[PDB]
Amino acid sequence: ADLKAFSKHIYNAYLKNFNMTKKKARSILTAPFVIHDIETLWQAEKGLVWKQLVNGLPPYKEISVHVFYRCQCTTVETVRELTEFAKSIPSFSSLFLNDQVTLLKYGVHEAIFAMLASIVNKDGLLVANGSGFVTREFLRSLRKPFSDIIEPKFEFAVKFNALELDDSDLALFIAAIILCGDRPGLMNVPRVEAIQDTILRALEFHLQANHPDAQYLFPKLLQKMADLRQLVTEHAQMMQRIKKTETETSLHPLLQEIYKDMY
Ligand SMILES: O=C(O)CCCCCOc1ccccc1CN(C(=O)c1ccc(-c2ccoc2)cc1)C1CCCC1
Ligand SMILES: CCCCCCCO[C@@H]1O[C@H](CO)[C@@H](O)[C@H](O)[C@H]1O
Ligand SMILES: CCCCCCCO[C@@H]1O[C@H](CO)[C@@H](O)[C@H](O)[C@H]1O
Repeated sequence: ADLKAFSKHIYNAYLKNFNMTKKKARSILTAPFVIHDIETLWQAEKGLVWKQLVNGLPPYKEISVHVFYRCQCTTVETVRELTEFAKSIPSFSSLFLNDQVTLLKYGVHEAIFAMLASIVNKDGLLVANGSGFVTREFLRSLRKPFSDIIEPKFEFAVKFNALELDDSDLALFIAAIILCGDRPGLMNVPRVEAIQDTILRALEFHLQANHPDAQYLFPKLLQKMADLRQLVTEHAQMMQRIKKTETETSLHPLLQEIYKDMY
């Protein structure tokens, strides 16, 4: 059907399902309590409202692990949102449920690291629904291997933010990431490949209207999708190293299901 109406339905599903949009994020980043060390982190854990109460975080262990647990909490919450967003797409919900799980399994991290740029600048990122701002420099200061899993996302993010997508672009781009026919173990590859093609056509149609003067932005974005696959590969490898060497660190079982059969 019409790609304009298609794009608009995806945009609405996005606004309906993501509490933090790039619009809101940039309105904040241009105030949040700044977290740049242990003291301000401690002040934040007492004065800021977090979706997940510390309380129920895995019992405390140390500062680098505590930050990791907050990262893991926000990841799982974003997987939740991405799942409802995908289900809010009729062609996704028409797939058999096992293919829906396959697509989410192998796509959510690519999508999540794409959306992360919306809440990032070169100096840190928003946390706790925009009420906090954690400094990139602080996160660099965590002990390995926790610092190493973080900085690569910043690098991708700052480059990705140079393309100046808005939320209406992102909605289509994230949909293209999820509805990807290359994922291992997909049952109905032709059906998923055909949905992906419609989304990609819609995306190019959208960028022509929304970004009339930006040449090469569509192929640029196709390359970011390739880049995101490599970012997630390396991320999954780092998470396997943490599972092996940080045996006291608690790993959410949903995320371990995601990494189970990755290499
Ligand atoms: O994938 C897993 O197994 C979970 C393991 C991810 C570990 C690496 O997480 C990050 C790496 C780079 C940038 C951002 C994140 C995490 N992150 C965050 O939103 C985030 C970052 C920091 C804090 C925080 C609070 C107090 O002090 C620090 C809270 C939340 C987003 C990445 C995408 C989905 C959420
Ligand atoms: C409408 C759903 C009806 C039941 C579908 C049964 C699906 O089987 C399982 O799907 C999973 C992917 O999600 C794979 O990980 C498993 O290897 C596979 O055995
Ligand atoms: C919540 C949406 C995202 C969920 C991603 C988690 C995927 O885990 C997979 O669930 C399948 C069905 O149980 C199993 O067959 C696989 O072994 C397991 O790898």
